[PDB]
Amino acid sequence: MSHHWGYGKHNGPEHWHKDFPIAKGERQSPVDIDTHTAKYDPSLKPLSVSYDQATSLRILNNGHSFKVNFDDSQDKAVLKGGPLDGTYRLTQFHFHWGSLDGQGSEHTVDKKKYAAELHLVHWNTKYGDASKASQQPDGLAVLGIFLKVGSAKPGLQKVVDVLDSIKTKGKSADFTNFDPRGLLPESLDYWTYPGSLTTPPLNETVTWIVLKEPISVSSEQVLKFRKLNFNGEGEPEELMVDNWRPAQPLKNRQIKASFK
Ligand SMILES: NS(=O)(=O)c1ccc(CN(Cc2cccc(OCC(=O)O)c2)S(=O)(=O)c2cccnc2)cc1
Ligand SMILES: NS(=O)(=O)c1ccc(CN(Cc2cccc(OCC(=O)O)c2)S(=O)(=O)c2cccnc2)cc1
Ligand SMILES: [Zn+2]
Repeated sequence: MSHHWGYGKHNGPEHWHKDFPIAKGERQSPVDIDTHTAKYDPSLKPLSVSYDQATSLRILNNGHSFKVNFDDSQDKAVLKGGPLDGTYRLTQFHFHWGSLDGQGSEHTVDKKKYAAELHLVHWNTKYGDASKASQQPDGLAVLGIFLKVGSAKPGLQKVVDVLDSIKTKGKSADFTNFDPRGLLPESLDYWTYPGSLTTPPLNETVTWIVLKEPISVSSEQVLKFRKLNFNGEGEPEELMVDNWRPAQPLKNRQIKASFK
């Protein structure tokens, strides 16, 4: 009720704890991934990203990011294996990005920030709906993918080309027949750890799976992200940039690697 959090000096991550006290919890995300500390875990099962029957629906500017939602009324696009027990259904993806190419990711790798980070958000079907799942310690799984600026990502272009139609907060557009497989890198090598949502309400209910291999996107593609607005239509223009939470304390957690 009456959410006024954001990313600016006056409502940004340093303020969130006053309305969402779990912001100072033991299981917060994102984190810095120390690649030297992370240990290879031979017990991790193979990771299964099964998106061939994904049904995208709409794309929306929610004033924080832009989000593509999926039909998750049946097992159509699911994530299994790796650190996960059972089946997690894809519900939405969104991005976090920066004002400059050297910042924008939420996770960091040996303190390196990437230009942006893609989050593919899934819920554990044992809890029946995403609302219930969002409140369970093993309820959600987010697949995080770094974006670096270099060559264009062809599977991103359809996203880039619709953003002019959802410039301001509250705008949505049809976004059917989008294949999220076009957003993945070649390798599914990953790091995993238990964490949280990276925006309010910051629930500590996420298994994070962060792919090691970034995707390359073009400077032109990420420039289009930076033309979005945080504000609504006929409010003063504030560019939607730097919509990322910085790294939070690791506390008593181990980051596991799927690879040697
Ligand atoms: N959840 S939280 O703990 O992080 C939290 C909750 C409330 C606030 C307070 N703000 C009041 C306000 C009142 C009317 C509209 C608002 O939003 C506008 C906008 O989106 O910019 C914000 S504020 O300091 O006036 C403000 C205005 C504009 C930009 N940053 C901050 C700060 C932090
Ligand atoms: N950056 S991140 O990847 O860590 C991330 C991912 C997802 C979210 C959104 N929440 C969780 C959620 C994930 C999917 C579906 C959900 O619907 C049920 C619900 O209302 O909880 C919930 S949420 O704040 O609970 C929410 C969702 C939709 C509308 N309003 C609230 C925030 C941050
Ligand atoms: Zn996110």
